[PDB]
Amino acid sequence: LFPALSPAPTGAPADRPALRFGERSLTYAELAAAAGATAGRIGRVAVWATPAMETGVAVVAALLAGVAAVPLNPKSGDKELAHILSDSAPSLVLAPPDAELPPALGALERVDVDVRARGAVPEDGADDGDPALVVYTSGTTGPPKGAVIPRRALATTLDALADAWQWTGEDVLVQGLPLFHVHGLVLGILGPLRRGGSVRHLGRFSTEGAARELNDGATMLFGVPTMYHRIAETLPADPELAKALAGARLLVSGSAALPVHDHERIAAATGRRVIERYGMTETLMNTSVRADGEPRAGTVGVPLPGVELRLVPIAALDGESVGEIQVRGPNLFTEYLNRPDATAAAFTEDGFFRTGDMAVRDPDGYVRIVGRKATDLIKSGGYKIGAGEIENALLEHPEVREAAVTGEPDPDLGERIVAWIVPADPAAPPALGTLADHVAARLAPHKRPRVVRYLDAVPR
Ligand SMILES: Nc1ncnc2c1ncn2[C@@H]1O[C@H](COP(=O)(O)O)[C@@H](O)[C@H]1O
Ligand SMILES: [Mg+2]
Repeated sequence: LFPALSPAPTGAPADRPALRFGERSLTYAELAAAAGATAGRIGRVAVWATPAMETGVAVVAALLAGVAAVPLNPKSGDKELAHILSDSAPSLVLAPPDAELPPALGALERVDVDVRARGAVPEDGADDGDPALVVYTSGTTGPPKGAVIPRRALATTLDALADAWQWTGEDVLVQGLPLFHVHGLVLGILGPLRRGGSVRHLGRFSTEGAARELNDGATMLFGVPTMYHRIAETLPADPELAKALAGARLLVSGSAALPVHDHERIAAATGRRVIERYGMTETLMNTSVRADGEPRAGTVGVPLPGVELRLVPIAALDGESVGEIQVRGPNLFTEYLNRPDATAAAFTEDGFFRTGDMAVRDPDGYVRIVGRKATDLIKSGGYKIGAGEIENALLEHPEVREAAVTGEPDPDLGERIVAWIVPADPAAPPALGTLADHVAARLAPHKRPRVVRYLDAVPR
């Protein structure tokens, strides 16, 4: 899976940078030795997945040990953590030494990840179908489901992207994405390591941080559309950001659609374009605009190498006929953990995954996503948010009689979460802050409502 790390590297390749988080870093040899030390302490593991160097060591340790890692959002609330811990039943939690873990984890064995540790790299005995990660992802109803992603899916999606993006071990990625979803963790940490390149993770994203790295040796930027929107807003004021983007080898957006207004403001300011790729937790990456292809705003390009894609079958490349994307290939997840019926429902009889995403293809083969089959989802900041579980959390509040949750358009977030509340007392309805704080404390801050509306009645 990472031949630059296992077996332990030597000579020149060993002293190449691997991970950089501000002034902290690990070379390939250092990462292999720190992850090896950690791997020997863990013969399912949770990872307290802060946007910090320890998280890269932890996840690499789990992969070197052949043990599935379950990334935890360090801002998850008590309900969300309890569910993941009960469902995935990890043996221990890998954490940074200084982290303060919440009481939901009080009974789990804690293994501190020491980035200065030096141990052997374990023999690789893993098989291609073995679980690599369990990544919790929201559905439209109920608590999040654990997508079990096999080792083969990581290797294939990363090598497919390498071909599409002309990504090599000479590339230096900058990113500031969360490390408990596949965008930040699989593409943004495991990808550079599989290529033999490096990643500079910003900790918290900022336009200034991205510009600094791109002007100082970083060659690629990955972000969600919100980050590109903030880039587009800042460009007129920020000559160094414009030069940074103009000089980059590749700018990539994913997790949600990049609006054409943001695309064109970047192109107007910098003279170059942002590649979009389309993927999901359950499928990893399906399509992309290629580095050697035509840049076309509002498209997600062509199927990656090894991905079988169909629209439902719609045969014409007419830019009009709307159909459901379905995909098959070695990029696919294994199952939803503990959910064999939901797993079966997600697949056609002939083994294609039903994305729910609606698209056309143009005469060049390029896919344009244009909606959804039956049921809209909520994407806020490029996080997929499930309405049902926010409703269920709101219903616990004593000032809420009934709740419905929707998304509405937001130029920065894409969509923002709306809470529609039948109050306990219509003359004293609960304010937004009380409801937002409650959802943030139960689930996670990124899931909080940003708007509250009061009604007499909501759907049942
Ligand atoms: N570049 C993109 N354009 C439009 N939608 C996207 C893109 N990348 C991902 N998505 C959406 O994100 C979903 C996967 O996000 P997730 O559920 O977080 O794993 C897909 O089903 C799409 O709806
Ligand atoms: Mg609903």
